[PDB]
Amino acid sequence: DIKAENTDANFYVCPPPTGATVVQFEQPRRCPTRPEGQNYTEGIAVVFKENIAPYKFKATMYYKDVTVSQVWFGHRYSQFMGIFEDRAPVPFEEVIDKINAKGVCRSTAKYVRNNLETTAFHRDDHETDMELKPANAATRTSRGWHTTDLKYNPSRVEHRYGTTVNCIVEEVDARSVYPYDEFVLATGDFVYMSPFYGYREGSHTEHTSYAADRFKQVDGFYARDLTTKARATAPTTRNLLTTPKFTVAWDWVPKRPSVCTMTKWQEVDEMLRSEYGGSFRFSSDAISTTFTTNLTEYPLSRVDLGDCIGKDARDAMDRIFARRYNATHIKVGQPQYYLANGGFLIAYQPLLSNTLAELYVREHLREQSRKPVERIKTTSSIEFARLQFTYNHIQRHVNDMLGRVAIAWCELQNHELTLWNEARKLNPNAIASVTVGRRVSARMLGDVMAVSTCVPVAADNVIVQNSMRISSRPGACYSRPLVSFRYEDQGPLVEGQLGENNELRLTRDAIEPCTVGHRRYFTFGGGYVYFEEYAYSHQLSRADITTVSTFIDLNITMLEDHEFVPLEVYTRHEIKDSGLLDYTEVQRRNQLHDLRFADIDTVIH
Amino acid sequence: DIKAENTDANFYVCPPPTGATVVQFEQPRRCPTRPEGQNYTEGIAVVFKENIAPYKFKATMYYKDVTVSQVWFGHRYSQFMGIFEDRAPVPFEEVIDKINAKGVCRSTAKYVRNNLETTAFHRDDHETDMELKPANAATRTSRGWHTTDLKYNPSRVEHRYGTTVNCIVEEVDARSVYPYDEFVLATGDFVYMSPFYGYREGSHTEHTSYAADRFKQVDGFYARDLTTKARATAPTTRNLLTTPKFTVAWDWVPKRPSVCTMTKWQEVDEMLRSEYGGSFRFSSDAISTTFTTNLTEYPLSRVDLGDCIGKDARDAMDRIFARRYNATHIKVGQPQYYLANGGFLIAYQPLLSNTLAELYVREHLREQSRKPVERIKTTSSIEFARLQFTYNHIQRHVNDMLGRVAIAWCELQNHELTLWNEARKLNPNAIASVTVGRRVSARMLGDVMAVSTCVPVAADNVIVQNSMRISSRPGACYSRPLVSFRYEDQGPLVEGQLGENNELRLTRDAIEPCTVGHRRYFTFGGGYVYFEEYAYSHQLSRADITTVSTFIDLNITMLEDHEFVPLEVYTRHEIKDSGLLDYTEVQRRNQLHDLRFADIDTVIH
Amino acid sequence: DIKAENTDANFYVCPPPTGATVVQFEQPRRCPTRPEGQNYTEGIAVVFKENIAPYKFKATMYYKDVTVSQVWFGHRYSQFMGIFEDRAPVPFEEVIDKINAKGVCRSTAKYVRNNLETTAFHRDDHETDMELKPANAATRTSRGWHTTDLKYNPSRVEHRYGTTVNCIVEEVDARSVYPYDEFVLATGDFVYMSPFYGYREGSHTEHTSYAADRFKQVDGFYARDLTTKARATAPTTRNLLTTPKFTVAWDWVPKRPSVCTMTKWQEVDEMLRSEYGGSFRFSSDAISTTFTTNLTEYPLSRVDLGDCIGKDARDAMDRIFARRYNATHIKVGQPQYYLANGGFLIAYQPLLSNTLAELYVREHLREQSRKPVERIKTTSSIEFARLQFTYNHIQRHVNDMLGRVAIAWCELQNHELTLWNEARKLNPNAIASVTVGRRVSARMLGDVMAVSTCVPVAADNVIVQNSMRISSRPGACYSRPLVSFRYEDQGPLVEGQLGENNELRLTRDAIEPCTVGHRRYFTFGGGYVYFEEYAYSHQLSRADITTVSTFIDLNITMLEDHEFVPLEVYTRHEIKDSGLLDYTEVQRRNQLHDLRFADIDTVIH
Ligand SMILES: *[C@@H]1O[C@H](CO)[C@@H](O)[C@H](O)[C@H]1NC(C)=O
Ligand SMILES: *[C@@H]1O[C@H](CO)[C@@H](O)[C@H](O)[C@H]1NC(C)=O
Ligand SMILES: *[C@@H]1O[C@H](CO)[C@@H](O)[C@H](O)[C@H]1NC(C)=O
Ligand SMILES: *[C@@H]1O[C@H](CO)[C@@H](O)[C@H](O)[C@H]1NC(C)=O
Ligand SMILES: *[C@@H]1O[C@H](CO)[C@@H](O)[C@H](O)[C@H]1NC(C)=O
Ligand SMILES: *[C@@H]1O[C@H](CO)[C@@H](O)[C@H](O)[C@H]1NC(C)=O
Ligand SMILES: *[C@@H]1O[C@H](CO)[C@@H](O)[C@H](O)[C@H]1NC(C)=O
Ligand SMILES: *[C@@H]1O[C@H](CO)[C@@H](O)[C@H](O)[C@H]1NC(C)=O
Ligand SMILES: *[C@@H]1O[C@H](CO)[C@@H](O)[C@H](O)[C@H]1NC(C)=O
Ligand SMILES: OC[C@@H](O)[C@@H](O)CO
Ligand SMILES: OC[C@@H](O)[C@@H](O)CO
Ligand SMILES: OC[C@@H](O)[C@@H](O)CO
Repeated sequence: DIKAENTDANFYVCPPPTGATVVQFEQPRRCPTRPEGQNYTEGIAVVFKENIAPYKFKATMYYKDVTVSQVWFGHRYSQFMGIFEDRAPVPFEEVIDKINAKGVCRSTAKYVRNNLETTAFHRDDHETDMELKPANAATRTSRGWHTTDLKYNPSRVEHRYGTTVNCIVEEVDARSVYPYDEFVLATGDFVYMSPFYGYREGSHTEHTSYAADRFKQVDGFYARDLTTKARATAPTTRNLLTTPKFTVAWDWVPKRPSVCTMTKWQEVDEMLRSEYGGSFRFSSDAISTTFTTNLTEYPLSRVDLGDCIGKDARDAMDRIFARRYNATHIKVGQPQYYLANGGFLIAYQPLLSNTLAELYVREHLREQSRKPVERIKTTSSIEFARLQFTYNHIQRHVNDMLGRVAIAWCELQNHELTLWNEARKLNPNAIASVTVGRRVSARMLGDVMAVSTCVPVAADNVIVQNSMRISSRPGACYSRPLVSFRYEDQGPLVEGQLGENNELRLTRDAIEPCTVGHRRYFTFGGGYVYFEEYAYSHQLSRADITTVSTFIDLNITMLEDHEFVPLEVYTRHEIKDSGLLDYTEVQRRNQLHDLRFADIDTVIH
Repeated sequence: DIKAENTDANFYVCPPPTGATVVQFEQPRRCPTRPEGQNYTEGIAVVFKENIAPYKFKATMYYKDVTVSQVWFGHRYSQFMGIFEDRAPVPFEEVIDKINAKGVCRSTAKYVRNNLETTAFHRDDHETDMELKPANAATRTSRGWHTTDLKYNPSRVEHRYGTTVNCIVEEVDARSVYPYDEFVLATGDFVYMSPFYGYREGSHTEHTSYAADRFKQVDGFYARDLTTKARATAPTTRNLLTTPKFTVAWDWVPKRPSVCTMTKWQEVDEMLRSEYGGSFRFSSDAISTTFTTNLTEYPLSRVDLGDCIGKDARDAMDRIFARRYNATHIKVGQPQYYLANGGFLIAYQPLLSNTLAELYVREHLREQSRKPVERIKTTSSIEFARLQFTYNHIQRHVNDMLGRVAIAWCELQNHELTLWNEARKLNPNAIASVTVGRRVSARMLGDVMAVSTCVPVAADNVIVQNSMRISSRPGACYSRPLVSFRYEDQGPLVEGQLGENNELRLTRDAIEPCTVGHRRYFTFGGGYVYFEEYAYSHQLSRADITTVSTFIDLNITMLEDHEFVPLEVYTRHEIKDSGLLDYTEVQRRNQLHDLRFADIDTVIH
Repeated sequence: DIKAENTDANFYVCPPPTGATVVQFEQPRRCPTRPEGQNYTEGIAVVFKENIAPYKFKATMYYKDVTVSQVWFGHRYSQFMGIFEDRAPVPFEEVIDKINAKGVCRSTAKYVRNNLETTAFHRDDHETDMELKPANAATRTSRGWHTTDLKYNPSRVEHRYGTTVNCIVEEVDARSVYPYDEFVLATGDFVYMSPFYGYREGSHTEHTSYAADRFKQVDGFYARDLTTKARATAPTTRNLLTTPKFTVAWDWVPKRPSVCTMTKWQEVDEMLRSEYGGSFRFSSDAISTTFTTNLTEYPLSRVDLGDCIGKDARDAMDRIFARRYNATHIKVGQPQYYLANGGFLIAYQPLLSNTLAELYVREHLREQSRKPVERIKTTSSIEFARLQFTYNHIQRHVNDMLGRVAIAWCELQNHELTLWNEARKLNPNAIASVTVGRRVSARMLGDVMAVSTCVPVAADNVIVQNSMRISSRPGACYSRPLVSFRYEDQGPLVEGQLGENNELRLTRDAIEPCTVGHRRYFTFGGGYVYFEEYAYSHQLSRADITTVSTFIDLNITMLEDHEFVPLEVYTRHEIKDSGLLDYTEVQRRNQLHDLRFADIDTVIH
């Protein structure tokens, strides 16, 4: 007769549970603990890197442009038969007694060349001292001077050749590279001797490819400016090497101080040293890097030419404290040195707040414990350290915040059990069915709960009695409707009344005193049945009623994917191209010349 | 007699609480609010970088190979006494009237060299014009031409010398670098003048190291191809510089347009400008970068030679809109220019959706507000920007999703209080003990709760009466068992009955009407006691019963650690090595020659 | 009379709800599902990169220093008129019959130069064979030998010139670059022929710029050491190219094996191949990189000179398995080759655990499915791959852990509904007011809930009756206080008693049997009212009572912002500077010489 309007649901008959099946709620579980926070040491650090810069210094070249042209005289013209150009090494004595001394040069070259002592007279006249004037102007140039301007050629009248001599002096830039046993000039000439060669200290062990009299060292030299004529106010030690083609002078200075194989790279006001995994971590918050190192300091003794390290190390460390923690913190021992992957040498100065000044004694002892010739190689890319630093910092948070939640969760559950405990006491069925993940019947046998599964009844095989007032015992009116049903389609018809959430209770025992304005709704099928004044009215669907929710919401979204495409500022080729001249490309073209423009096989007779 | 089988637990006696101790549940707390979302401006952007590429252009060299050999004649052989090679600067007039004009050269050189006007006749014959033929073949070469192939040497019959002259013309590649006041050829020769030198416009202020008649500028030049003989269809302005060793010609073109000190680097269809921390952010989603900048635009006026910037800037910006937002969006003003860390110049075109077209007026005003000679230096690494971009994007999510949860949590708690409120009303003890984190006794004094701590009773000092049926008042049967106990080992024996979770209630007041099939379980010690038909049966352990849980699970795992090792494609050395010839290495070896193979000290007599 | 002491709150009158308004709790929602985990293939991989290294090999130069000086004799001095230096190509026959054969050279040069067969006699004496002695010492040098030490100059007695001849032999280093059709020496001389030129195999198709008799190839050559005199134990194929200035010999070896255009870069013991988005992913956990590729293998056939690839590919792959999975896993087919963005060629060997050995047949078929002249260009930066790898790994976790929580949340809610269901049954008002987010009145009409909003009553317009014992029916004593009030300020005074949380119930129906020690607290205003023995005592504030909480706590903090500043080890300039000599800088200075020190315009007569 009155069948379910909404069929998108199920019905259940839950017969009383015997001691057949009984379960117990799990007890509160043990909660995880926030990890003991990492301990960080404050400290200052300076980071050094393989020094790739060459040694630089000033030098002065003295030499002579010795030219000899030969000329054939045509009836109405002239033709060079030859033009011989050479370089004469102005000698020690002329550089001291003539040039430096008075600012003049002789007009004559006299040197060895191919094992013979040749000699050139300017214009082939008697020797004549000539004042040196600055070279002509030119953008981007060291200083320079010369005596002669033009070239002297023989007249038709006449020594069938013409000789020219131009005394030249330049303040070239010198550059040398490790091992620094030879150096180079601005002109492109090598000089096969150490820039630190000399007679003072152990400097005489330095390298040299030349005989002893080539080299000479004036001890107490006041050079005078060739433009201002001024005299040096302080003396130096002037070195003078005389090669076959020139005499080169610079100021000798002690080696060790002058150079270094590592380069101070960065200053980190707040470098943090963490201890983990049998290694150290040096996170520079500002620089966004984290260096990894053994727990053993590095022997600066093992370093080849590293005087500058501790020099700068202290300077920066002394200078930094004086500004940042001049009175904020206190040093904990002496600077220390560690070598990180990437070949970065970290000098570290462990700090300590005035707050925990009590801990000084202990700390100190654990720092001095770390205290125990070759070159260090440095990678070009610091990327891995910034990755490390980055990844670590994020991982840290993620884990931290997440951990905290895992706990907040656990605890929450433990407590909520105090709520399910009493709740099952109320509707053992509701609670039970929501614990076994299925519809069951259950009752309380003391402190445990007995259960028994329910049987699904067809949605078609359920019918609602039309009234709710008992004819037999008037003055009484049930509170829950009555129904009929069959577990099978062709099956018999069973009596019983309705219960919460489509439970077809067999025994019709629920009744209340009859009343007026007694209208109710009942969970019937996929919707509700509407009874008014203890008598049926009509059916509905859940859609007809305004919903409210018991769930706090949460809109979690995924961090979506992202592709990192190859991206580069300057490609390799751009860089190569960034050089105005290319030796290789040119050489290749230069040496092709006679192949493209001549004939290198034919033999004439 | 009947003692606890499972001893891994505790018992408690909770005596009624007086007004001595009373507490109140905390009220719902104030929840945090989702931060006002960041506002992003849509826009197009082009990124420029310090231009490191040299200026390139085509040039043509004209010069002459002037050779003079001298030969001694042996009885049965011949030996060169000398071989003098030089370069003659074909002069302006010959390049215009002979070469370019007819495709021929003279067989004679006539130039200044060492302040004398020498002259060479090919084979020392009368002057003779000679057609230029292409140079021989060679892989990877500019074009070239010449008149002569072989070298003329004197016979034993005879001017005791032989003269050769080969007119050479090459279409070399020229390259110049900022400040562009001088340039270089493909052969390796410098030319100390600006490629933009000339007589037109302000070009005459350009640089030059040569006298005025060296340089000449034909205004209206139709060059003819030396291979195809074709004549140029359009005239140019042919420059011609005549150096001591050659005459070099190229086409003068105005400077400013021709060059630039910044290089268009990338085009970003969707560049996003965010405003934060007194700076801007330019995230290129595609390129995975984020640039940081002041909120003030950059003066392109301040830029040295940046004509190309706005040139390309517009081009790309006009071209991009036309494709992407041709009708999707609308421009919001004129392109703007900002300078980011790393020295990347960002030209930006703020966009706007047709949707919010109403906001045009306001936006425009806030963009025009930003509108207000030196070179910009660019880092080689864009890594920090990709790190920035990366880190920012992840941080964003993390914070966002996490924030949302913190709230969902708060709210959840607030509501659940409506559940604890009523629950304590049920089992004030259970709820109380789970709020003070310890076992206590409590009752409800109106709206507050009175409490009093419980006393722990030894697990050994507890005993269960064997029956549950009162002899005095048969027909009645308690619902909770009875027990005995002592707070001390040597202590007296106290009477009382059992309660939920090992509570030893002193007063034995819980009783129910006697029934059949009345079996129950009771929380006794580390397990349960089993009573059947109001009479003891046996004890158990919680292990014997199937557990169900009231906790929703969560399997949170840590993001584990990871080490980023130094990783590099090409090391520094590999790069250096990538050059076929090494000037330094060679020079070093070349200049050693006379040290290894001769004797540079001995003087013969 | 007795008004609220604490006014920081509100009062409400909740009149019974009719069927006017009725709502329903939302049903449990459908929960999201953990995504099907990504399937990863185990495998070994080797990564190759554009080979930028030049080809290297050893070579030997044989040539002669032919010098001719001319000397004028002064009365008391001597002057070089000229010094002509040249290089003579020791010929094939002399290198085989004299030098290599006996370790001696002739004292005479005889070669073509400028199309004439000149000849030099050492000191102009009869020919004389001379043993070659090692060159002098010099740090960092290939081997070398020579016959002569000094230079022979003419005496005043006399052929008015002096001739010198020094036979030179050096074991130079050779270098060639793709296309490898020409190579270079350590001295700086080009040799325009392929290092792989010869007569064997197809080698004769190799390049050459020289006539056929220049080149000669001895098939079966036992070179003898010029220092140890030892003879080679095994013969080679000695090549000998005779250029105009020297004869250069090396050992011919087949091309293809000798070179390669890609360079084995890294070995990845555990490379993981993921399949996604129509592409592959190759995450190297160790190297912290992830490569992206099409799902189609790459044709090694398409590779120009890649013999070495598969050579090394197998070697590493065979060598690795043998160590790691020698018996742990099993190979799944033949090595495969893919090309990733960045131009990295990935050779991959899919693996498989002995565990799932059953799946072999299927897998194999899906791998062989992927199996199907130009050079590959490689970026210099691997950063994007490490970013990819990094970002992906973090994203993975975040999403994963978060997803899990979203679920744990959903479920939690669904269940808790079983708790709100029964709770509303208890205090329909409390529960209702905490579901509509506002204070309302509600009752249960069967399975739905009827509601009706409450009316706010002024905090000023509320008053508490002083007693709680009814005079009319003594022996009885209400459980809840009584009050008076007005909805308006000037309004009438309404009777009614107090309820939970400031609800002003109109009907005074709550009463209990009178008792002693009957003290209670009541939620009155911003605090409590204290009644003792059914008679008023005093008021309080919530501050006076010790609070306990029903909320599990959670301290979520934000991951804070961080700025990644431009950071670089060596700048671009530092790198450029890292070269001891700079061809460009020098050339620029060299070619300026005659501008600064002479006069290149004046013509003398
Ligand atoms: C921090 O210091 C304490 C005291 O030495 C130590 O026990 C603890 O292990 C440290 N924290 C961590 C994360 O190791
Ligand atoms: C640390 O010691 C290990 C030996 O276990 C060595 O391999 C490594 O080179 C050292 N690391 C540093 C950076 O000192
Ligand atoms: C969840 O949040 C995202 C933004 O992260 C938003 O796009 C989406 O509309 C939100 N979902 C709902 C149903 O509000
Ligand atoms: C977005 O725009 C509104 C309106 O100007 C502004 O008030 C708000 O601050 C902006 N959002 C953020 C994150 O600042
Ligand atoms: C922005 O202005 C600051 C001054 O506060 C200056 O130091 C910085 O160079 C400027 N940044 C950029 C990228 O314009
Ligand atoms: C938790 O998840 C991880 C994978 O992230 C898994 O390895 C582990 O077995 C899980 N724990 C349990 C108990 O399921
Ligand atoms: C893993 O393998 C199964 C079986 O082929 C497949 O159905 C599933 O899609 C794979 N997992 C993922 C993430 O695709
Ligand atoms: C893959 O194929 C696409 C065509 O859709 C092509 O553009 C790309 O170059 C290929 N990628 C690789 C790395 O092979
Ligand atoms: C929350 O945790 C942070 C550390 O992440 C801490 O600084 C802060 O004090 C904590 N808040 C409280 C109230 O404990
Ligand atoms: O004068 C051009 C000549 O020096 C060539 O060898 C340049 O490559
Ligand atoms: O002929 C070799 C000679 O030029 C050397 O100086 C090369 O280093
Ligand atoms: O002797 C110096 C001369 O060679 C210059 O051209 C160097 O730049």
